[PDB]
This record gives sequence, C-alpha cells and structure tokens, in this order.
Amino acid sequence: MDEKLLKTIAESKYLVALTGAGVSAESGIPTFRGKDGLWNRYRPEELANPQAFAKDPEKVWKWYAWRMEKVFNAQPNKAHQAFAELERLGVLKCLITQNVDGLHERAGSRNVIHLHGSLRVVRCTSCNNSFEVESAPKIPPLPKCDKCGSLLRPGVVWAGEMLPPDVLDAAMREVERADVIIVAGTSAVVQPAASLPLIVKQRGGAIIEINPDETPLTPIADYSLRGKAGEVMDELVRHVRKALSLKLN
Amino acid sequence: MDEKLLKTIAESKYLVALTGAGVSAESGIPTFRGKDGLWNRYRPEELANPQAFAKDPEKVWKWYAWRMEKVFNAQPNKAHQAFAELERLGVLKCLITQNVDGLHERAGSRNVIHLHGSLRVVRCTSCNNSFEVESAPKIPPLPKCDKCGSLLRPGVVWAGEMLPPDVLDAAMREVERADVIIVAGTSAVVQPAASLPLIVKQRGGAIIEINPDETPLTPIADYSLRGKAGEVMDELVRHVRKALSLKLN
Ligand SMILES: CC(=O)O[C@@H]1[C@H](O)[C@@H](COP(=O)(O)OP(=O)(O)OC[C@H]2O[C@@H](n3cnc4c(N)ncnc43)[C@H](O)[C@@H]2O)O[C@@H]1O
Ligand SMILES: CC(=O)O[C@@H]1[C@H](O)[C@@H](COP(=O)(O)OP(=O)(O)OC[C@H]2O[C@@H](n3cnc4c(N)ncnc43)[C@H](O)[C@@H]2O)O[C@@H]1O
Ligand SMILES: [Zn+2]
Ligand SMILES: [Zn+2]
Repeated sequence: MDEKLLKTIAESKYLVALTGAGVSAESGIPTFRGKDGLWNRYRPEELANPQAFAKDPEKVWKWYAWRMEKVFNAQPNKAHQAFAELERLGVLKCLITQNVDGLHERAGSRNVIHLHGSLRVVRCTSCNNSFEVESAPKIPPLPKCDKCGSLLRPGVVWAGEMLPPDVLDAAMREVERADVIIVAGTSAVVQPAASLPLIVKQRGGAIIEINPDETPLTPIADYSLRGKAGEVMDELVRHVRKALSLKLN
Repeated sequence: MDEKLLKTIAESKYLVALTGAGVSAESGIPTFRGKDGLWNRYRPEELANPQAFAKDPEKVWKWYAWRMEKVFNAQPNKAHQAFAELERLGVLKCLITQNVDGLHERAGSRNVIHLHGSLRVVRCTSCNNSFEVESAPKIPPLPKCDKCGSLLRPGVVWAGEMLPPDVLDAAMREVERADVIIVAGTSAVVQPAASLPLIVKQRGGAIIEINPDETPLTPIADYSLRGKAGEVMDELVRHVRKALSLKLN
C-alpha cells in the first residue's frame, strides 16, 4: 500500500488483470501446485494430461467431477469481489484468468477471458458437440455423447493442448493496449499466460504482483504485494475508491 | 460494530430501504432542509411550491435549471455505491427513494421506486405530454411543449400535489412485506413517505435508521447509526458481503 502504487492504479488508462488458482484458494478451491492440490497422492499435472485421460478416463473424470462439485458449491471469496468491484468503478477494463471455476463471474465480473476453459463446459472426444452443465456428474459411469455417442471430456485446456485461438488473441490484445497490469495468484511458469504480463512490461506499462510467495515474475514487477489476494485486493480497492475521488469530478 | 445488526441484515428475508436527500449530500447535492439548501436566500419548501410556480414560473424554473445542472454532472457516492452493492448481493429487494436526482440508478441500482418524481423528466401542465431531458435547460426561455404549447415543468412532486401514479401503492406493497427496512438520510417529517417505515414497524419488522441527526423516527428505530450515509453504508455493506458466507452453503 503506497501512494505511487495507488496513483498508478488510480490514473490507469487501461488497467488489466491476470489471475491464477491462488486467487481462488481462499474460496476453498485447491491450487494447481500447492500441497492443497494433492488428490489421492496425485499432483494436478498428472491428471490434466491428454494421455492420462487416455490411460484411464475413469480416474481423471472422478477428479473432475470432484473438482466440479466443489467449484459448483463454492462461494466467490473477497479477492474475486475486489476485482469485480474494480471493474464496476471503471478502473479495470479486462480480467484474464487461467482458472476454470466461474468464481469471477459469481462476483459479478463482466469482461472475462477464460484462457484455459471452463468446468461448466463438457465437449466431445468424437464429434463437435459441447454443452454447459449445472451439476457434477456422478462419475462411476463414464460420460458419453448425446449425439454421435462417444467419450466426453472437461471443456478445459490440458497441457500440450492448445487454448482456444480467438481467446489468446483477445488477451494478446488487452495486454498490448494495457498500461498497467495486476498479476494475482499465479506461479509465473505455465505458458503462454506467464508471457502476457511481460508484454506490458516491454511496452513500458506497469506490473503489480500479488502473491504470498516470490515468483520468477516478482524480480521484474513494478510493485510486489506479499499476501493473500483476499486481503491485499480488498484493502487495495478500498483505497482505490478513495483515490478515485480527485480531479474535474 | 454490532453483530446483531449484521445478523438482522444478513438474515433478512425481504429487506428494503427508504432513502432521502441525505444520501446524495456527499455527492454535493444539497438537502431540502439543510443550511446548504438555500438558493438566493429562498428555501426549497418555499419555491418547489405549485403556487410559487404559478406566481412566478421563471424563478422556479431558474431554480430547477440550476439544480439539474448540478445533478446531471454530479457523481454517485459511497452510499449510492453501497445500496447498489447490497442489491447485487440479493439482500436489498427494493430501494424506495424520495430523491429526484438519478444517482441511485447511476450507482447501479435496478429496482427503484421514485416516490417524488424525477429531474430527468419534464411533463406538461395541460396536455398529457411528458419527455425526459439529459441536459440542463437554458433558463431565460421558459419550456415549450410539442403537444399543446402550454408551459412545461419538472416531472417532480410538489407540496399538496399527488405522488406519481402507482408509486405509493408500490412502496406500500414493499414495506407491507418487508421484515427489515434501512432508512437513510431522510428527516422523517414529510408525508406520506415518512410513514412507510412506520408500516414495517407496526408489523414486528426492524427499522435501521442511518442519519447524522435524531429524527421523529429515531426513538422507534431498532438501530440508529449516527453518521454519514457515505461511510456507514460502506462499512456495513462490506461486513454483510463477507458474513454472507455462512451455513449450509
Ligand atoms: C490444466 C489447467 O486447467 O491449467 C492450470 C492453471 O491454469 C495453470 C497455472 O497455474 P496457477 O499459477 O494459476 O496455479 P499455481 O498452483 O501454479 O500457483 C498458484 C499461486 O498462488 C499463490 N497462492 C496461494 N494461495 C494464495 C492466496 N490466498 N492469494 C494469492 N495467491 C495465493 C501461490 O503462492 C502460487 O504462486 O496451469 C495449470 O496448467
Ligand atoms: C419537493 C421535493 O423535492 O421533496 C422533498 C423531499 O423529497 C422530502 C423529504 O426530504 P428529505 O428527508 O429526503 O431531505 P431533508 O433535507 O428533509 O433531510 C435530509 C436528512 O439528511 C440528513 N443528512 C444530511 N447529510 C447527510 C449525510 N451526508 N448522510 C446521511 N444523512 C444526511 C439530515 O440530518 C437530514 O435529516 O420532502 C421534500 O418535500
Ligand atoms: Zn459427440
Ligand atoms: Zn402540453
């Protein structure tokens, strides 16, 4: 919490944010690399594989239905709320997220780019069908397609796969027009997201990183808040609404 | 703070609110009875008079022109913000305001009964014509009328006049269901509005009054928060958002 930090956020011309699983952790959703991620002694990187779904669809789907039921009952925590607020007040123009939970929209956020897909999405492993669901499917019985009849999968992006074309470009646009970016709850490793903030930094724009841990992005972000996105973001937006009251209006 | 108050708000089955000009002060819009209310030494009550209008329509329109000029440029404050926030959260079911400015909707409120008219509206004194301006009117020239050509007026309500159409019945229905009503920045002196809360109260409902001063409503309010609606409404809407995360879900 600094005057310059605030002045920066306050005077943004096109401020954007990039969120990761860390931002939802206080909502009870396990991160991807934290100890809270171990599911049956499995690391997330061992199930979100395109091969793992092939080696054994049963196990992977159990993991997803399990995650789904959790995200579908979870409540958007303070951090989510703060970003939703920062967009209402007009400061934040766009929110880029790697999370697949709809915890941001549940806070109210309008302009949201889902780089890695959504859990509400279930597309086909055979045809071109895809739909949104409301509940987690009791997994014991493997999900089949209501059309061409075949195997269904989580409408999310796995490693080695490729994120929706249009989506990355829309993001490439936001950060290519942004002057300031808030990077919260992400480990600064998985690409091509990690590279997004570096873009702003290249064009001169400013970076604000919110993370309890030091990350390979820290060493270059203009400012670096050491805490949980819940507190930081909330206490932050609180001072932003105050700073927002100055000049012409 | 007080947890009992919070519980009441958080657990309310149908909460509604009655606001007054006290909720638009911190936006720079004077109240009806405050020291800031005077205009050319005239008092509001003695100018927003249907008689005072016929007696000298040029002065009264000059006054309204001046007021609109302010409102059509004024920005919504924390109280405005907060009432809109509590509506998105699903707690505030309806907001009944006596304010003729349009700040509540601006902040984002959706369900708003405008008890006393609108400065955004101009209806004719004879024909049944009535439009909605978006900018202040040039005062030297009195308004026309693309219908019968008679004098035009602000679409508001003056003393001794009737309230807009189904308005009173609407608010009458709201408070006849309301288990909790928040009454912010109104002097609880002018009828029939000052009665709406009494309705709730004689039904075993809870009245949370918010006003820097003591009013004829104060001694019957279950909670009397003596402070500016800007700060009181902000702190309160925050506690509630959080506390709104307990039990079963
Ligand atoms: C497969 C898939 O859907 O894709 C995922 C995921 O989108 C992507 C990146 O992972 P991501 O960086 O978002 O998750 P990670 O598990 O890689 O990183 C989460 C970050 O959150 C931080 N963190 C934990 N609790 C926090 C809190 N309360 N507030 C703020 N930060 C906290 C933590 O220190 C860490 O850097 O790779 C994965 O491949
Ligand atoms: C004709 C017309 O325009 O109609 C009006 C108006 O709608 C109605 C009632 O007036 P109303 O009660 O709404 O305005 P009033 O001017 O009568 O009262 C405003 C109240 O707001 C309180 N107040 C002042 N500043 C405040 C702040 N920053 N936060 C919270 N409260 C503050 C103050 O103490 C006072 O009781 O009568 C008038 O006839
Ligand atoms: Zn299919
Ligand atoms: Zn007319």
